[PDB]
Amino acid sequence: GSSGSSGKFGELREISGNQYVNEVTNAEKDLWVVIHLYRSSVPMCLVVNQHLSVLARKFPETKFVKAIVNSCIEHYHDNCLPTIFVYKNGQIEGKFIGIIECGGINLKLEELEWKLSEVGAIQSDLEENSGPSSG
Repeated sequence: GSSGSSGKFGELREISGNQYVNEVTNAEKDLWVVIHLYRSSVPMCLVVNQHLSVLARKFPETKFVKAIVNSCIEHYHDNCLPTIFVYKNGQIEGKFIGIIECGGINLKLEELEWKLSEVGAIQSDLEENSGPSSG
């Protein structure tokens, strides 16, 4: 059966690197943490954040957070951002690397609202599949 997951959050917050883990990694059990790395240099991200702003109040269950790649990763050299990662129980529910992979400079508020859904972070309306991973 079901009980009723009460909302606790309702806004977009920012976390530090060392926190990314203790936060996302060490996140709750039945919680969906969706992080989105943005950079004042990359335009795509800027737009991705806009959706995350309204998507935060729409889905309080899913923990949304943003962090800068300023001395956070090594490998990351170029042609990587935007980058989005979905963590549920300390794993990678869904990752998105590349402007295109993240929808594109022409990404709509609905398009992205689905990506996170198809993964299991949220429940969008956009046409979805029976269940490749979620089930």
